This record gives sequence, C-alpha cells and structure tokens, in this order.
Amino acid sequence: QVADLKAFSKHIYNAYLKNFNMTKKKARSILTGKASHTAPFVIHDIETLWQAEKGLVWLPPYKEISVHVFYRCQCTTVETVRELTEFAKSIPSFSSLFLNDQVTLLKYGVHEAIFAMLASIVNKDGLLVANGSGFVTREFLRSLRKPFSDIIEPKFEFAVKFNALELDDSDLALFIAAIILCGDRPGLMNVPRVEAIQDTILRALEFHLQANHPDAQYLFPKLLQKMADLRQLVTEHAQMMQRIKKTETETSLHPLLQEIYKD
Ligand SMILES: O=C(O)CCCCCOc1ccccc1CN(C(=O)c1ccc(-c2ccco2)cc1)C1CC1
Ligand SMILES: CCCCCCCO[C@@H]1O[C@H](CO)[C@@H](O)[C@H](O)[C@H]1O
Ligand SMILES: CCCCCCCO[C@@H]1O[C@H](CO)[C@@H](O)[C@H](O)[C@H]1O
Repeated sequence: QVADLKAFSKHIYNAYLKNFNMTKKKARSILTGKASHTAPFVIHDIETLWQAEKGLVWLPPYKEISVHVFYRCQCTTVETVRELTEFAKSIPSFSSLFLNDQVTLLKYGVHEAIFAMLASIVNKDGLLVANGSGFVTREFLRSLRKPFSDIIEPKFEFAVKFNALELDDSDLALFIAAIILCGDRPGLMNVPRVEAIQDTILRALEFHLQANHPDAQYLFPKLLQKMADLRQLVTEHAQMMQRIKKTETETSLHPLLQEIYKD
C-alpha cells in the first residue's frame, strides 16, 4: 500500500492549500523580496506602528502599545484557529470523529500547530503581519514591556531552529495534521481511533519525506522531536498566559481563547 499514502498525503496537502491564507512558499518569497514590486512596511518602533495602523498596513478599547500588540497577536491566533478548524474538517478521517472529539483535538492542538506554522513567516529579524503587507521587527517586540516581550521571544528561538530543517508546504501539511490528530489529548473519547489516524499520518509523513527530501538524513526523527518540543513550548506559553490573566487585569482575552485556556 504505497499508492494510498500518496493519495492520503495528497488530500491533506489540498486541505492545506485550500484553507490557509498564507503558505510558506508565499511567505518566503515576500521575506526574500521576490514576491512582488511592493515590499512589506517595516514596523520597528511606535511611530511606524502608528503609521501602519493608520493605513499603510491596517479591537477592544485601547490601553497601551504593548497591550495593543498583544491584541493584534490574539487576532492572528483566533483567525489561525479558524483556518486550522477548516483544515482539520477537510480531512475525512478527522470529520468522521464525533464532534466533541473534534473540539478536544483542536482545543489542545491548535497552539502547537500555530507555533509550528509561525516559523513560516519568521526570520531571525522579525515576522510578517497583515497578509505580508507589514513586517514587525524582533527587536521591537523584545522592547515591549514584560510580560508581553517574554511571551514572544521563545517563539522566535523555536522558529529559527525549525526553519533550519527547510520544510516546504507539503511537508508542513502532514506535520500539522499529525499535531492535531494526537491521541494524548486529555478527555479524548475515541482514543484508539485517533491514535490509528495519527499513526497513518506519521507513516505518510515518513514516506513523504523520503520522496521529497531524499538526501535529508534523520529528518523524520528530528520532526518527532520537534513535536515534543512544541508541547513544551505550548506548556510554557500557557503558563505565561496564566500570569497575564493574573497580573494584567486590564488586558482582555478573546472568548474563544478563554475557552482553550479554561483549565
Ligand atoms: O495565546 C493566544 O492565542 C494569544 C496570545 C498570543 C501571544 C503570542 O503571540 C506571538 C508570539 C510570537 C510570535 C507571534 C505571535 C503572534 N502571531 C502573529 O502572527 C503576530 C505577531 C505580532 C503582531 C504585531 C502587530 C503589531 C506589532 O506586532 C501581529 C501578529 C502569531 C502566533 C500568531
Ligand atoms: C457529537 C455531538 C454531541 C456531542 C455531545 C458530547 C459532549 O461532551 C462534551 O464534549 C466537550 C469536548 O468537546 C467536553 O469539554 C465536555 O466535558 C463534554 O461533556
Ligand atoms: C472552534 C475550535 C476551537 C475550540 C476551542 C476550545 C473550546 O473549549 C472547550 O469547549 C467545550 C465545549 O464544547 C467545553 O466543554 C470546554 O469546557 C471548553 O474548554
């Protein structure tokens, strides 16, 4: 059964191309200046942030710059949760699950997927925003006051290392599918069914990497380790979010994100 994993992989890639607004392909063309005549507007301080909000690029009541950026981060994660939900639903084996198990997988998997996909719009100097029309510098995000700068920097560190693996969109489609269809999530109802789906995806991933990266040694075990790394990254992220909820009482959290962090 070699030709069915290809079709299984092909369905997942099509679900990926069908549902995500930004591909790594498009992201990398922009970040390297080959995308178009127009380059992204660089946000590196308060003035350029204001100019970007004023129209050159682009919420709850305004509070301060660091909280405003945080709100922008929430806008992007919520929208990526939407895309991941439709991505997962475009996978027949995911849609076959009972709706409550679908929610459990997304609840505990979306942030791991978000921070994996985030690497696609990141370089060591910053990341793309607003569909690639802007670029926020890493230095500017580091300059935000704690705890908001603390919750951002670890994702850049993971991203730069992840990008060294040089995955393409067909690799990431399978990788993200494996994150969402994870049998370890708490409160899962049909654990054996999810684990069986996960296993098929991981077989399809290995097969796909052998075909797509023939000279890439150890790439499949490396990606399994990155899946474990994302669990730790998201664990640390949830802890920092708990601290924001305790100490930044004037900062609003989107209702959907509140439900994800309900525990
Ligand atoms: O837990 C939650 O769901 C909500 C809390 C997330 C807090 C952490 O968010 C981080 C961390 C590191 C890197 C990127 C993001 C957010 N982000 C962005 O695309 C993004 C980043 C910066 C800006 C921006 C606008 C103006 C100046 O900067 C706009 C968008 C991708 C993950 C989604
Ligand atoms: C298939 C449609 C009907 C499904 C009805 C089953 C609802 O179960 C609920 O699923 C939620 C996770 O999704 C959990 O958070 C709740 O604890 C649990 O009670
Ligand atoms: C839309 C995809 C993203 C889903 C976001 C996660 C939703 O949170 C969970 O929704 C369940 C109701 O179904 C509740 O039982 C849980 O208490 C709650 O934690």
